[PDB]
Amino acid sequence: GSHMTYPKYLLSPETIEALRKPTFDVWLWEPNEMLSCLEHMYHDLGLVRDFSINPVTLRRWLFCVHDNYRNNPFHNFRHCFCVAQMMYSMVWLCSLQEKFSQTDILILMTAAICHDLDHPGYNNTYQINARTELAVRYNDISPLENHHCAVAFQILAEPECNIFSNIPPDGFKQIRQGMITLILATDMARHAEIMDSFKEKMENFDYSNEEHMTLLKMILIKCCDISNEVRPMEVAEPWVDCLLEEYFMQSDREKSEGLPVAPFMDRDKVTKATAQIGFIKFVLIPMFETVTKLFPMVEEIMLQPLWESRDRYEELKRIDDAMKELQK
Ligand SMILES: C[C@@H]1CN(Cc2ncccn2)C[C@H]1c1nc2c(cnn2C2CCOCC2)c(=O)[nH]1
Ligand SMILES: [Mg+2]
Ligand SMILES: [Zn+2]
Repeated sequence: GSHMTYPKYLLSPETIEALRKPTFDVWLWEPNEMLSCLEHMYHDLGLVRDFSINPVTLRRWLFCVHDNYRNNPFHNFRHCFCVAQMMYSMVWLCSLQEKFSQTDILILMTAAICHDLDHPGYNNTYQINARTELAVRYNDISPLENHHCAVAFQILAEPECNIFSNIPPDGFKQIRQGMITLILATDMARHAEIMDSFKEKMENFDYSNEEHMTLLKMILIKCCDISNEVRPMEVAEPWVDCLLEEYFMQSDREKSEGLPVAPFMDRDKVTKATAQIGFIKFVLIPMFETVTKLFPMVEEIMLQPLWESRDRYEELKRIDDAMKELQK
């Protein structure tokens, strides 16, 4: 809708606007356009202003982060973009700038971007069972999440990537601690533990209680991380196949190496529909239900697409099961 054509990395006013909503089609963009989107978020949220981030350093940092993501079917730079874009959408939807400080927004955004750095495409169960260098280094304690974290701080230690260079040491330590808590909280083995702790605080929630806010930030990063099904069907659906592509690579390797295989990774046991029905019903919907108690606007924007998705996979399951029965 402009008088002349601008290159892809110069985001159109329409893209800038659409970027604020969970309906944003994450598939339409090349890495350079996604990098421009992430950069806009830091300026738009007032993070460049409030933390005196050098605008060039922000770009170098984002480019370095992009480079440290692997070309995996799921755990890649586009996934990193989803999580950060969903976080950014949640800041607007939930009016997080009213409830959280700029330091908290910075932690939420930086942890969302860094949460899966250098992911190898094989989960913690593979690392542990195969006794990999990562499992040995981290003593079987969230090896991947600990690594994503370490890589995040290794990038920030490079002077041309240090977006925190103008932040006083006390501020840096505060951001570092918060980011470590958030990235480590993305380990799904801790889901029930984190959900229970949050629900316990939800009995009488306090926005001025640091412990309550830490748990809310952990729940927010967890929400964003597994949020694909909140997105429109056309955007959400291709992500399941990407994850299954990664899971099948792992189970094949586990079979070959004589290691235990998880049923949800077994090509003959798992179906996209049955895997998604369960995940939506027992992981996604209950998690977003607890958030809705604090942010009532999350029901219409995030629970409604989850209900629609659950109902569509139930339809797909009826057809898929009948189809798979003819195949034998
Ligand atoms: C098709 C996936 C099979 N999995 C079954 C399952 N059941 C119980 C426990 C674990 N998995 C649930 C499915 C699933 N996993 C997701 C999604 C998003 N992130 N993850 C994951 C969350 C974990 O970290 C990697 C991405 C999703 O939409 N579906
Ligand atoms: Mg992860
Ligand atoms: Zn992730």
